[PDB]
Amino acid sequence: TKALISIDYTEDFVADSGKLTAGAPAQAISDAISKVTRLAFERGDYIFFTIDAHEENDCFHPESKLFPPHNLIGTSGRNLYGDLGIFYQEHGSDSRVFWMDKRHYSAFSGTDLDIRLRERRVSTVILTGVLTDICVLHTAIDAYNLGYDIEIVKPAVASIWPENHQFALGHFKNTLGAKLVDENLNELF
Amino acid sequence: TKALISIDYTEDFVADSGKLTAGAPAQAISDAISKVTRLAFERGDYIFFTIDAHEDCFHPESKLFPPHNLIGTSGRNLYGDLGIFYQEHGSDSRVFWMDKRHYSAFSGTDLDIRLRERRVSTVILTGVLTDICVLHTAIDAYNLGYDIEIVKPAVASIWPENHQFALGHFKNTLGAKLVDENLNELF
Amino acid sequence: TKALISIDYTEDFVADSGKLTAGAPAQAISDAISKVTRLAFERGDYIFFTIDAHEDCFHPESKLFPPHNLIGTSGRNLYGDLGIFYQEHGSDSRVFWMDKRHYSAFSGTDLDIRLRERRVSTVILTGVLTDICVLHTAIDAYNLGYDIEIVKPAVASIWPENHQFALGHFKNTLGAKLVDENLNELF
Amino acid sequence: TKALISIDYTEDFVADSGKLTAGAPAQAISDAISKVTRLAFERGDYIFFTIDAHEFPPHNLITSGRNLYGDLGIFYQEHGSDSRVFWMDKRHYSAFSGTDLDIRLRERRVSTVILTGVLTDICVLHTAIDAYNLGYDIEIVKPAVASIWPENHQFALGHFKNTLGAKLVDENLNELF
Ligand SMILES: [Zn+2]
Ligand SMILES: [Zn+2]
Ligand SMILES: [Zn+2]
Ligand SMILES: [Zn+2]
Repeated sequence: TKALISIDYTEDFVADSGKLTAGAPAQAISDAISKVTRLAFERGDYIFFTIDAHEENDCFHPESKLFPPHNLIGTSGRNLYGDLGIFYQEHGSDSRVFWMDKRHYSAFSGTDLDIRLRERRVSTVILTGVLTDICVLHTAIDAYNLGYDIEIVKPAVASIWPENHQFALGHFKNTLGAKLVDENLNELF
Repeated sequence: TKALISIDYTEDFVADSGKLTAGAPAQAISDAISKVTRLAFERGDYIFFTIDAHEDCFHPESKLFPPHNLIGTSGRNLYGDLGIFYQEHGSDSRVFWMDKRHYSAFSGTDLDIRLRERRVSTVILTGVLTDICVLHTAIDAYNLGYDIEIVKPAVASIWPENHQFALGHFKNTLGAKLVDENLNELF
Repeated sequence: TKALISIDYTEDFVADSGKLTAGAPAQAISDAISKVTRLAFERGDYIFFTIDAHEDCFHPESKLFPPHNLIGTSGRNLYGDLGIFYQEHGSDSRVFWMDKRHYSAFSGTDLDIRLRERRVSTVILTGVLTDICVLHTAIDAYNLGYDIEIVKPAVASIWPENHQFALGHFKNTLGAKLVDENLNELF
Repeated sequence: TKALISIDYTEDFVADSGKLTAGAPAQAISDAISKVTRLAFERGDYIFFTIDAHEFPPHNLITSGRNLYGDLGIFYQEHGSDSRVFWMDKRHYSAFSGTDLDIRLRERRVSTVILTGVLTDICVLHTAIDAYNLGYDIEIVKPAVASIWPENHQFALGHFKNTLGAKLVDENLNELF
């Protein structure tokens, strides 16, 4: 079957007061991302929450010299934003729903995502979350190299910069040969 | 720099009433494994506890082995003075706890990433079982280009003949260095 | 449809005048290995010849083994009817030749990618040596989530003790299916 | 030490008459790409030519579309057989995917890769992202990378610097500010 990957939709990346917030454009996808996730779950798909995980003063982390402290373990910054957070409280204990700490941008890097997907004979990944040109993009490239078919939920990905969101969407379609879908998981043309 | 990998030295694998215990041969290495780990830590080495983690019906081990090392259960606790060591130094930045689901410590973990961050060129392997989790970890380290040290008195298997195969494989095929509890090369 | 992996069955590993010969036990599987390969090809399976290739100061085997399987030599040619099979059907789209530098057929190759392109879920392993290149390949396949079949009469080791450790490992640890030269499960 | 990666700078990618041609902007980096590659080689760096191999319209078939463009082809004629110079066939955009690039770099204990070639937002980007995930320091030779569209070239350069923490350098391997 299929797997939906929910990438970094947390307080720190989304909320107005978030430590490394993408701001309004990330907040704007809240309805669509929660909708498509509940739909995927209802359709029997596996759901993988792949969430940035930082410790305070990790001098070996490549991001430590680029970005201010964010998504710290045990803080409110790692909480899922909007109805997605309600969904996790309701269905997080379900065997088809996973929470996965990550340290790189890509959901595959240093995680057991690929292993879990192959156990389940998953051939298609559906990507949602933030940021379109960073974590979503890295995850998409890693999925491409690992031979997965790729679906991108257009109204359920967001970037801080609209120009970067556009580059990423074009890259998904023209380079990765991915399928762009809406919040109802129907193909867009 | 160097990293010591502590593989699956839990109650469920070592203790008498353990759900998938290796028994006496595993218990026999308790003194040596805690000594070598405390020494590695004192030498400024990074310490990685890589521990079997179970919940799931898609696991390959479900059709082979009985339930063991379940998340949250006391079966996942570290055996002997090694458990005491983790209580003391677990909070230190050089010591890590790492859940794994395959035999190899590298498979589906961020072990390689963490080692590369620290520019580690040599891994020091300890734990159980010599011919399973230790062997799988050693082969993955070999393919990832790490130099390998095996602490002979701090690895154990259920079957002595399998322990012997594994030791010979490490030396002759992987070009690993066999060392003692004092981290001195064995000849 | 499945994939058969043919590991290192060359002159230098097998032939009496080979640079690193396994001797009689490797020569003994010559009939079974070419029969099972032809059977796999006939039923539509993909065939992957994964062959050791030496040219290099930074190679890990340089300090452990004498020069063998050198590029452009007769030593890299497939032994027996297996060499005849590649002469006949090497140009077929389902038959592949890939050079490897580690023991495992997966390490630094595009084997996983090629298998995933074809939606292969099961690999069938043949060749030499059972406790080295075959074992490393099997462990990599296991970690990559493949079902594994081992053709018992078409794998060989230098020592019978090592051959038996490896077979046991495949069956008891990896959950692999042991099959005969007709690709039927052995009991 | 360091390794320079030379990505897909062939006739099909660069030349006027080649398939899937990038045209003028790709031709424009010819002087810089050969200059920086020679400098890296003279410094003792390892040189990896990672070249797409085929068997999008048909391009880079295993044919004349795989010869290295310009003075870089002359460099390879002079030093291609040196133990520090490699020719690597690839089937994905990334130079790491399905190759032994990571293995060869680890054997030599390389900590830093220097990326050159085409296209900045495709093969170069995919290679850089893989290098990041494999824990390498990254250098991008700005005047020795190119793409078809300037906006794509600028996105990729911004991504390297701001997201991956790459060092942007010039043709003399000096950091740019
Ligand atoms: Zn972060
Ligand atoms: Zn287990
Ligand atoms: Zn060899
Ligand atoms: Zn191409």
